[PDB]
Amino acid sequence: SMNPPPPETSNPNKPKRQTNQLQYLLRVVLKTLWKHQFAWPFQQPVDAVKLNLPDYYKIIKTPMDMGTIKKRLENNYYWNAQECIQDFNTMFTNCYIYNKPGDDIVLMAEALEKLFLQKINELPTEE
Ligand SMILES: Cc1noc(C)c1-c1cc(O)cc([C@H](O)C2CC2)c1
Repeated sequence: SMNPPPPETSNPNKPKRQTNQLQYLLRVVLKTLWKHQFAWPFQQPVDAVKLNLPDYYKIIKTPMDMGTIKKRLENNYYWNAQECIQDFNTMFTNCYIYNKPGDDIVLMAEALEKLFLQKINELPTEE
C-alpha cells in the first residue's frame, strides 16, 4: 500500500504575499478549526496505508488537509485569500465525496465547515 506525495507547501519561484486577509485566515480561521475537538482527522494528509483505505487516492485526485494549509500559511505560500479558502473547500468536499452521509467523519467535517463559514463571513476587506 502507497500514499502519494503530499501537496506542495514550498516553491521559491511561486510569487507570494502576506495580505491582512491571509493573516486573518491564519490567526482566526485556521486557529479556530485546529483547536476543535473534531480537528484531528484533518490535521495531516489522509494516510491511506494506516487507515486501510486503498481506494482513497483513486477517488480523491486533489487531496487537501489542514496540516498542509497550516504549512502554507506559516510559509506565506499564498498570493491571495481565495487560494487558501479554496484549499479549505477542497478539504471538505473531498470528505463528502469519499464518505457516506451520516458517517462520523462527515459529521466532523460538517461541524468544522459551519465554523469555517461563520469566520469567512467576516473576512476583512483588503488593506
Ligand atoms: C479525513 C478523512 N477523509 O476520509 C476519511 C476516511 C478520513 C479520516 C482521516 C483520519 O485521519 C481519520 C479518520 C477516522 O475515521 C476518524 C473519523 C473517525 C478518517
